[PDB]
Amino acid sequence: SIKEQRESLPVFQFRDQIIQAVKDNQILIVVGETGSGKTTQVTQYLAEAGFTKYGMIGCTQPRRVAAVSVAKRVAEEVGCQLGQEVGYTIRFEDVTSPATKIKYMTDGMLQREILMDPDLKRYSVIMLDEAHERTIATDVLFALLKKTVKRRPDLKVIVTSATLDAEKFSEYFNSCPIFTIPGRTFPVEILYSREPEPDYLEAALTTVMQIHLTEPPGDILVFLTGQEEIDTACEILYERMKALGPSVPELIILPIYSALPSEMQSRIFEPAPPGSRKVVIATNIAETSITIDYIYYVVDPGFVKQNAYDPKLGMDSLVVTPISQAQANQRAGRAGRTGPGKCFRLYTEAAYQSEMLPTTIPDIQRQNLANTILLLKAMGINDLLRFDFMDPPPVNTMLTALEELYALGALDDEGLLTRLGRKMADFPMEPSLSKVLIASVDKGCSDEMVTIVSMLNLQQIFYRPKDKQQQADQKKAKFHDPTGDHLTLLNVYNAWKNSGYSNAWCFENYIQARAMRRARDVRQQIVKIMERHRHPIISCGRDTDKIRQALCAGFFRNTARKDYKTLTEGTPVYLHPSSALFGKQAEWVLYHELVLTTKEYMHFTTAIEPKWLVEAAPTFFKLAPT
RNA sequence: UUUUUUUUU
Repeated sequence: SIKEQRESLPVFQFRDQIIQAVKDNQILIVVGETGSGKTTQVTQYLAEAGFTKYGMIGCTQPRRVAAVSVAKRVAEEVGCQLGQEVGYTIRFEDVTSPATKIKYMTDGMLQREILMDPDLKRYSVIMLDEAHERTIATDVLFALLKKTVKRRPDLKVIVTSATLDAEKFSEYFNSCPIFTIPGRTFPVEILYSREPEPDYLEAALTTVMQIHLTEPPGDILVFLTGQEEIDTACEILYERMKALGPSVPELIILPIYSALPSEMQSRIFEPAPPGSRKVVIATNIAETSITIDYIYYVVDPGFVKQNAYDPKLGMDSLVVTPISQAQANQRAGRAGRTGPGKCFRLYTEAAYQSEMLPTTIPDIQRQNLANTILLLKAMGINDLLRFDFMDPPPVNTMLTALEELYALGALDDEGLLTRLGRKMADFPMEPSLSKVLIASVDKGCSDEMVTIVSMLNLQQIFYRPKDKQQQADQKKAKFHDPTGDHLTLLNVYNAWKNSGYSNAWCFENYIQARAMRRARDVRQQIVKIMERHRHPIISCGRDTDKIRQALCAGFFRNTARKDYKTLTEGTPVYLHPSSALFGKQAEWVLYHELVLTTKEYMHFTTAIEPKWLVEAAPTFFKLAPT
């Protein structure tokens, strides 16, 4: 029964050996294959081996869903109630009790816990799971746990790794042993394209057609790059199927991407009807976050939309670029979850061998780092450039982050953390947003600022479906403030609140309920943090300008003037068509982010008055006679 | 001027 499942897993074969390996070495690298089941077993093995006696067993996961899934299964396998001996902790949800002995958590959570307790006294063993994904939190934890083990001999650390990176991990973690566990995974025949494919979208559509018409049963999973590309692919495929007479077997074409509402996301999981073949046209969300059952075919175009930060210009760049080998292999493996399968790679073998990096560049080496830098300074680490990162971030990215924190008053001239800086690090957001919150206290608009900040944290607020695009834009424009997007975000939350937090209201007005529910969770958390720091939450009422004054305290660098050209570097930047300021004239502008997609676009742009810049940032804005 | 992959406190 329950025991039978634990024994079937291969990891049971090395159960005694794992426990001894953990006893023998303080830091152990574990290479776990897909079918190993190390996530739900190693945790227990140590708990049954008596490791639970003086500390807790913590295991990180890079995803919230993964943390709750595995905690549910390990609770069921241990036969206790979730929250008792086996619990989980993620943001807004601490499902643990004084009886908790095994604790699954998000890496983020443990990172934030190490700040208040750098020795992590409550834990006897820490396991870093799915570390091959190389989130910023995981990378930070590598360094911090390495330092912590020297202080704490009793602490035991386990770091899961990919096969290629296992040796690299070992040398970094004091040349400690590597434990490899075999995993049961069904074979996937990988077919490369004979010649390079000029158009990856067309090739993917052609390949879907081929498979459906000429291959044995089984649903297809296609990896594309964005929402517009996927919706265009769905429309095109449907029309090609119709072109053929109704004699040809039904092809159910379903998109999947995070912006897609949870109902429509749910329709992908549903089993296909009799004598029908499903194709799921997906982003990289299907690679790890979404696991779809009964996929036997994968079409691999070979591209992903990748974020890369340019600190010189203070701008993210989203570029469709070739995936990595690791990423390509992950994709292939999705055909092999339910049973044996095939993967059609639309690139030549040479291109896998020579045009694709063996590993995706880690997040820490291509994102803004202000948030990370502030946290590390808060923990009292100072020469961050020399800090023991496994893969060190670009030097310019670290210097700009440091300059940013200096400019906001988080750091003094000597580089050390200020009282403001310490306060700001207790808030979970980029430092520029925490600056604005604390500035809003003095400016008497804290109540509005909190909700606004909360909205900024969220992703995909306004739903814009393909067929009903115009209708969405109309409903969105009812909320537009004359000043632009920040106050528009305020309106959306207030109107949601005033409708009694209705999911119906959201659907009607083409607004993602998932986003609004998260905003309320974020808001409640922020309000608690404000109270702890004795910062009062004050409403500005009608005087909304006070919000705009507060925004300049944090976002003075992100400012532009119409011809728009950036105030600092003079670089041209453009209002995004979604903006409430789009068709409108406004001479002086403030924006939340500068992202380069097909054009350099300001995101969440708001109109400002230059007075507010010299008021809020006196040192950085000089007043001169013309 | 015409619309952003994934994910974390």
